[PDB]
Amino acid sequence: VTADAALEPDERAAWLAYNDTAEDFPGPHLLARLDAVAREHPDRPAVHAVDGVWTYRELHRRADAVAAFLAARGVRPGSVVAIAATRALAPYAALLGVLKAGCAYVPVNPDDPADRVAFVLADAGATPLLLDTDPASLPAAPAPDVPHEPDRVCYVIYTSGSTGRPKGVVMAERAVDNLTHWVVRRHDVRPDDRLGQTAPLTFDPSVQQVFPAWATGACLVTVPDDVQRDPAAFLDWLRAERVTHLDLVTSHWVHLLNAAEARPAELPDLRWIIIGGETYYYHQTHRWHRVVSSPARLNTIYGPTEAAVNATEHLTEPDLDHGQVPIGVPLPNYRLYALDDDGRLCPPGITGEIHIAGAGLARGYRSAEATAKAFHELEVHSGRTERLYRTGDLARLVRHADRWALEFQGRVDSQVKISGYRVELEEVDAAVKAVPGVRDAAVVVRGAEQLVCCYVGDVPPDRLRSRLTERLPAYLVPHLLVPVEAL
Ligand SMILES: Nc1ncnc2c1ncn2[C@@H]1O[C@H](COP(=O)(O)O)[C@@H](O)[C@H]1O
Ligand SMILES: [Mg+2]
Repeated sequence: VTADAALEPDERAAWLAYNDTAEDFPGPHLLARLDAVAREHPDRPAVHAVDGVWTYRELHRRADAVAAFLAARGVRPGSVVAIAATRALAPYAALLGVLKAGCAYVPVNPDDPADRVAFVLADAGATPLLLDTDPASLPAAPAPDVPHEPDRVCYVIYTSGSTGRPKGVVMAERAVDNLTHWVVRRHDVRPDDRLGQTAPLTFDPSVQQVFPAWATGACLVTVPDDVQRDPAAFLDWLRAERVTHLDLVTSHWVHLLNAAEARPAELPDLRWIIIGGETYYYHQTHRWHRVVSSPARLNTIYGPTEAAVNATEHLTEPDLDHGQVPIGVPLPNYRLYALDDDGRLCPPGITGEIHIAGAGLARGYRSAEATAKAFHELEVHSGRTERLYRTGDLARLVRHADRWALEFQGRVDSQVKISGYRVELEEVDAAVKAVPGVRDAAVVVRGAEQLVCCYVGDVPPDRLRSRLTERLPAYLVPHLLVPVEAL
């Protein structure tokens, strides 16, 4: 009956040890800890963005004005509110103000195609009030009296899902609080620290940097767009800004490694890089530690948006120089299982599909159908019935050093990543062919870091590029638009 029924006692025992991850965290709930920091450290720098730096006192005052504005416009607790994801100060007042109002934020890239923004607002049930007026200039006010309700939704974040089928992941407070406690404790986040935010607010590694900063008194430092596409400049910016903690996707880190090998870097203030997204190898991380002079350690993480940013972690050993880096052990209060096509727990060493349980799970998606397809219930061990999120990722349980660890093995479908962004190449196919004048087109992955398109048409590449930005997010516009006589 159970999922582990066919396993031998040793195989069962390995999974039981792997998922022995309960941990109790103290203090009040997440927003109360944010307010406590603001009360105790009003003068500390809370956010450093392209147009200046706000103290905790000022960030919370601006957020209070957002919350009062929302209430005055009939936005009651439990609503969803879009925020414009930029690299300036305003989005931070917006997102904090939304939470202070008892609401959840949905981050929107104001440069994204209008059609896609429209879907997000509709699917998220979100008001655009804060997209249409500067949140940072709203009339000053005290924060409205919002009662505490447990496990309020905090954000809805969209992932590409399938073509024509964006998925809005609904994340509630207990998951975000658990994640925040983990970031702070695992990486020793302290009030003097400076947490860089590489990901835009539309991608969930930003959550991992923003809330641990504000829950400790540290400074959130947004990484400017003009340094991200220049890896050499990014390395010098990390030095100049004295950054202590940094989020990176694997493919972006590979560009940094290449820049570091071209000009080795000293980063004495950097202590943690929380890195993940794609498989990488000890021959790469060994190269990194040779050319980056820094105490910085690489914490490899894995996990879908549907399970609160990360689900597993592995501290990368700098001395190892070959083999695949494992994705590691579950975060506190997470449990993960490798299941075969029938739903039985795989023995150690056998590749199965990852199913995730525990404190990090999303409420679900905004859409009921997507929720019913991915979230289910299963008795994995005798007496343990789990709510599970089905990931579509493949992995196997292995011995690494003297403990069990998951090792990533790929996916069950054709989803791939380009410069660290999920892509269905068919979606890019359909966009280019939809441009009037384009007769046919084929989009190919070049690297990891390059999307190359060959197209038959009477339209010059510069003009096709202009048409595609109106239709695709910028990161899905192919890097090379090559006109060909025939494919
Ligand atoms: N450390 C990793 N190694 C390999 N694949 C990963 C890793 N982290 C995330 N992924 C993949 O990227 C998907 C989305 O996760 P994320 O990029 O963290 O939002 C996952 O479902 C996996 O397919
Ligand atoms: Mg993740």
